[PDB]
Amino acid sequence: RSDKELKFLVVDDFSTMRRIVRNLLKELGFNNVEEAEDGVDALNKLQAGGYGFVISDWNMPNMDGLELLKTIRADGAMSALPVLMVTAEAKKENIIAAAQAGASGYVVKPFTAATLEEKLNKIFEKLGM
Repeated sequence: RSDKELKFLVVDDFSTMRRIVRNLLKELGFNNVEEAEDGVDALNKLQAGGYGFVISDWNMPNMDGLELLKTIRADGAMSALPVLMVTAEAKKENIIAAAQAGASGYVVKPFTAATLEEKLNKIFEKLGM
């Protein structure tokens, strides 16, 4: 469901990929998107409050996507923030891994506005937001 006003934290290590996700969210109606690069940087940012969703890249320096997912899932107050794992390559192994660690959903790169929206809708339904 198109809530339009939800704060998204796009945690993407690659500048080009990071911009693409933001542009997509904007196009979908979600005009509240902030950006981070890696797991650590994301945690700090998310800790300030306001954010109601995390969009993280699997292949991230220092603290990767899957590790970042765990840090959110266990960080008391942050434990309820939905996670969309942006995977470089999607295979059964990492898909199951993502779900097991708290990931609300996952989107493989490159993904479009429609692909992103489909995932968003699904996440919202599960959460009952």
